[PDB]
Amino acid sequence: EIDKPSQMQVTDVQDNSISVKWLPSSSPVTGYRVTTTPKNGPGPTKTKTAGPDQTEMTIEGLQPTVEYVVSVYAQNPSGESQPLVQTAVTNIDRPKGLAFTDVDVDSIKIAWESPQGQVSRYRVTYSSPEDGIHELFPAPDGEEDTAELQGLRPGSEYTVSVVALHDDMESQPLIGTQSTAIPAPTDLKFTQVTPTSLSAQWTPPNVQLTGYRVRVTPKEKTGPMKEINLAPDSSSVVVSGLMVATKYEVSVYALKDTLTSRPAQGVVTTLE
Repeated sequence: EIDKPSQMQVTDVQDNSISVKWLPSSSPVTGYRVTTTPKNGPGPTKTKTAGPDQTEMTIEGLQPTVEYVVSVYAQNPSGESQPLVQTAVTNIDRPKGLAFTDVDVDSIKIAWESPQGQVSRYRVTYSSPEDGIHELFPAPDGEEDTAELQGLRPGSEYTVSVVALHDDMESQPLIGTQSTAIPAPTDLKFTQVTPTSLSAQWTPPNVQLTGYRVRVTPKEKTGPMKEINLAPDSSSVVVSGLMVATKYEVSVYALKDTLTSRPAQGVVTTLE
């Protein structure tokens, strides 16, 4: 007989390694042989050897969400003791590669890479300073790479976190930030036109903007074009110095820092 190691403790778990510690045996030993095997039939077995005074061991190179059984053996040149057994399940690995597609004024479609570990459901949460925290339902199952966030507030920097769930465990979140689109100004109405000037007004969008960009360009004819930069609180414009009897196109762009809304467009002809 060789007195077995006693009271095995698991000090750390993660998606590819298990850390265990044990109490030294009573018999004088040359070392300890630790082994890791999946609790089911198949799989790969990892075997490491600890020193005679080593009571801890980390086993790397494992697979995520696998029920491993760790056996410790007290060793001599003559033989081996009986194994102290202790089971442990590896954690689920982190999803990576968050992609943002079809970013609209109201919707953001996200895509990611499925982790190698078997995932039951996902938990997609998204948030922004303007509309708080939301959790998506129904939670995407493990056999899905896509997710569509709907009903978002325009002109908002949204943060999206995706975490994989398997039974009791949670992965590390994969986080990615993405801003929604700014809607175009509405109800572009021309108020007064002259042979050399026009006046237009609009209903401003429901976003805190940094300014506007209005560009006036002739249609069906070649000539000068004008572009004015306006304050964010503006809702109308007067463009002067235009040509006589001239079909002009007026585009109103809403600007919030680095993002540009679609143009609120309208066509009008100057006076003959």
